[PDB]
Amino acid sequence: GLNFPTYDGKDRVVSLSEKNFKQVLKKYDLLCLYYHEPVSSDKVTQKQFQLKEIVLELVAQVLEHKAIGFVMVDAKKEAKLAKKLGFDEEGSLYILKGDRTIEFDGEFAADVLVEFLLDLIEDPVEIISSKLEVQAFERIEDYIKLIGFFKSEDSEYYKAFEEAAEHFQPYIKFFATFDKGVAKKLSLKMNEVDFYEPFMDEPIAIPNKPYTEEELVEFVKEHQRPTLRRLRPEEMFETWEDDLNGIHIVAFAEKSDPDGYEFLEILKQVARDNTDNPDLSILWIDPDDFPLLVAYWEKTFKIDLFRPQIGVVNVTDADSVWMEIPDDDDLPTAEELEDWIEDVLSGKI
Amino acid sequence: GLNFPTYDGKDRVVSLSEKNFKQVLKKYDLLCLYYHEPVSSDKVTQKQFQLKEIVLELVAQVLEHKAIGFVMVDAKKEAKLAKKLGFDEEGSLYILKGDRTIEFDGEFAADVLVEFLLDLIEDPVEIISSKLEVQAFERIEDYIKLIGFFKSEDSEYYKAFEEAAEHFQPYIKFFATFDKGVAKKLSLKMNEVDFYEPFMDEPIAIPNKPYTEEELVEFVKEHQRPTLRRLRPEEMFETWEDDLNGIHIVAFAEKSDPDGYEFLEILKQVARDNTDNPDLSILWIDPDDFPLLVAYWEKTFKIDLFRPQIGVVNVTDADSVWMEIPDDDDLPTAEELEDWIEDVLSGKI
Repeated sequence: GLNFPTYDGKDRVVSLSEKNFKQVLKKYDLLCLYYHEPVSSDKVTQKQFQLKEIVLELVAQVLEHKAIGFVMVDAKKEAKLAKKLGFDEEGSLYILKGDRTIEFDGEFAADVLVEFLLDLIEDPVEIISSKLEVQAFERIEDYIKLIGFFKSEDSEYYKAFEEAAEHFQPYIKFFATFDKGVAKKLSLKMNEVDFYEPFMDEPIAIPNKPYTEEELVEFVKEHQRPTLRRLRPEEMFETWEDDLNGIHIVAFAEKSDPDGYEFLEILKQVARDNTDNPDLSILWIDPDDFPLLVAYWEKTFKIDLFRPQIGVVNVTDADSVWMEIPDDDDLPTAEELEDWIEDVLSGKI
Repeated sequence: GLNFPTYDGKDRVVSLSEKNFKQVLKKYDLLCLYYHEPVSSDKVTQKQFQLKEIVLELVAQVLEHKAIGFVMVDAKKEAKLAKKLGFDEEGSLYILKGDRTIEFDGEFAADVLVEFLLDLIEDPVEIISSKLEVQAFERIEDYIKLIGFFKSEDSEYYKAFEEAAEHFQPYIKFFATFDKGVAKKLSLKMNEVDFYEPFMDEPIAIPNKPYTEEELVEFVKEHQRPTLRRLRPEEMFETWEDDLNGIHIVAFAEKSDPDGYEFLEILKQVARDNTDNPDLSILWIDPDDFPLLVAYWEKTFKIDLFRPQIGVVNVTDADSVWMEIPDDDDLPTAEELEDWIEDVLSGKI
């Protein structure tokens, strides 16, 4: 007798090969495929291997929904002999069809991975319309956004918006927009495209005429940064790989808290009151969950966990410094905020 | 070579017995102990057993923090021979010291369980003080709250608040409060105790003089309900066991959405505009995570997942009905809301 929500009976999804993979690829819309070797390793390896097989076939067998061809690229074989098929190394959860195909070197767990399954099989992006969707336009205070007024469901600019969103599954936001109501409320003069800031919700319009792939992918990949960065599931290490510095400049303040709302909105008060402030963008860990990595940061970001924290980590070997003189659990913020941001305070340590 | 955050080297926390358990109990502050049998079962059982050992010793070994004596009550033995020691059956994650000892028949996963570890080792409850903690008083729009103005850190009423909060680890909220600032803002005439609604944030003062254990445990356990109920990790099945009906009256509307904010605040508009409305309290599933059980509700609550849903489940065998005629993905809410709440609309189906 198993448990809940443990797998349904037997591990049935597929570790496979070429012909199957091609028939089923051209049949399917989502293909979650990890490439792996013929694994037979040491003691400490087959444990994470077994947990990998288990989160895999648990999410799979517990799903059996219309979306995924699932599990493994068996080894080296025909991919290698074509070139490597233009792939990565001995491991990656490459997901097919998405854009054409995309990677997965994100983090491994249930809630996150099924979240990925659904919100990625979106097919395509965010259709907004009603007055309550006018509210949806002035709703998201969390992410960086990209709205656009368009002409049809089967439209040229609509298509560009779709395949550019699937090129940017990364994350951020993609509002497909219609009608004179939100047209008059938003006010961008024509059926165009408009970017938007996380908090300090600004319509940063994309400002020419018609716009295409590398142009709006230009606005997105060029200006994905702004002021504070909300860190999430895989988004911490993935914004590490998305161009860092070496100094992990973090604001560590969990939500459901005074320190969360106050830290968040005093740095974001520096954003929304000092619109510019280009001291390079500060990041935001705010531990509600992800406590394993919050334990990793409890020992490696010295000894800190449930406090109003803020500081930097010099990646490896040396140090991981934070807030010190001042501190106070009920922090001095305000102009002290203006300082200790505006260069850890202008003057160094 | 293991992975991240996979366990540190070897599974070292303890499946033990009496003398050890007593020395270490009287030494420790948190004891996370599951009682189990000498397990040697069939094929489908030892899988969830292995995943149980693995989430267990993963959170443990990856923690090694100052809090827990950890893992297993080996079998029947001295507990049984004393009586059963006044325990449950062959299984429960009984956690010692907490109140004196408390259960755990909640859900099993990392983020949730470490969240439990920290927020339960709180030791004691929520000390609020500053003007930013005046903001903390008018901050939580999510939970049901219990503030109280007190006299000292080592105070009588303070103690009652502590051990009553640990009696109610259940959940809700517990604000220990001081000083004339939030005293004048809150205005309850003396150093007393005050309850508070989730949304429609109301100071429902606890209205006599001094108050004790079974009196404020009376206000809490008697009036923990109000209007809409935010469902969470274990809180769905645990508010099933916390007195249900049979009809699982749910509002199914995920956040990051028009349907989330609109459903949430139109039923909560019925709360905040119709202060009373005692049609018995409606619940609130809003799937950001917990997608396994959202899959369980995708097949068992008929066929629904990422929509503006709302309806009931007649527990077992028969049916699980929801919103039908009207529906619309951009819902008719307003007076239609007033109906389809105020008895699935007054008139039955």
